[PDB]
Amino acid sequence: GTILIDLSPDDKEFQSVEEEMQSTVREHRDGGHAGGIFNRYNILKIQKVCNKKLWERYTHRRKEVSEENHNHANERMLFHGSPFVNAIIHKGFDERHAYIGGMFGAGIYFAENSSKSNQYVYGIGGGTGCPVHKDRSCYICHRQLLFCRVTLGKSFLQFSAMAHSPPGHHSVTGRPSVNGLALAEYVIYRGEQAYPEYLITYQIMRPE
Ligand SMILES: O=c1[nH]c(-c2ccc(O)cc2)nc2ccccc12
Ligand SMILES: [Zn+2]
Repeated sequence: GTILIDLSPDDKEFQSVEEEMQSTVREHRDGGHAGGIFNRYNILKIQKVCNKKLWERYTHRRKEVSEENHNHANERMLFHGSPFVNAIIHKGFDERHAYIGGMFGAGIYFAENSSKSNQYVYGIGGGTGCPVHKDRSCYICHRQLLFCRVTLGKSFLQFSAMAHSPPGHHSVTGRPSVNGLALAEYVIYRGEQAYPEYLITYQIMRPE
């Protein structure tokens, strides 16, 4: 049911997605171990993910959440990196896509910082790096991230350095409490609460 529509680099929509990708790169406390050493990306392609069934599954859930939270879905656009990006765009998010060992429990994790999601493209901790060169810092191989529409609803705030949501909440927010430059990360416990709206193909760039 999924079709992928290429965006032109001249399209304002390509440009706004690229800017969110580039402007939310940060340095990571692992010195680049997981995701590689880079300050910016070479964006190769941005595709719109179109699937009627998956979209309707998302909007149905979004209405349920909205109605449980004074008509406020608290919808964000967030990054997701995963070795399962191909399954996600065809079948939707579900429990197979959960980070069982995440710090907020077994749920599906999203990041404000594109570079945080980049650390998961090749697996937890960057796994063994790219398939071809086994390099977590590969500057040659093409990587993919999702830029996703995510319903947070009433989100449980965790100050910090599938399961169920905490009672009375629809998500968890991991607020950074040590690294002053880190942006928030978020967990949902229902696959229906996210839609994989853009598929971004890119390389990390070696700093000069
Ligand atoms: O983008 C993120 N992805 C993942 C992730 C972990 C395991 C897995 O099998 C698929 C994806 N974890 C994250 C944790 C924090 C922030 C972003 C992410
Ligand atoms: Zn490679």
